[PDB]
Amino acid sequence: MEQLTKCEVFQKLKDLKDYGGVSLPEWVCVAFHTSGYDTQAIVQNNDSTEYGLFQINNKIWCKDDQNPHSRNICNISCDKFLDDDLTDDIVCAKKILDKVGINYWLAHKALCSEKLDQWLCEKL
Ligand SMILES: [Ca+2]
Repeated sequence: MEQLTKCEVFQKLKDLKDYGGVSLPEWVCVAFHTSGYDTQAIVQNNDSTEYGLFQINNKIWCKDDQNPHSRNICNISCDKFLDDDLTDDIVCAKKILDKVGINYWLAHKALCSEKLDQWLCEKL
């Protein structure tokens, strides 16, 4: 499935550090919580399909073959969230945080806004 390690994720999400006030360790927690670090995760939801590490949906954020009617706010093909380069994923994730907040990923922010030191890559 191509799952990354916590340390790889910590290095790859660098550009999200403190964005919107969300610390890097919290972003790593969000990633593990939503996809378990699987960059190729695709999940069928109630009214949409979610793609990649950040599980971005094809109803509002990206466009895929299933829903050509996507508002495509991130202006990108969803399959672009299934590869190993997290750069476009991150650009779209910032747009999601900006528009709908951390609740896109967390039922409750407390899930990842606590005991943050466990999300820091020790070998860094
Ligand atoms: Ca990508």
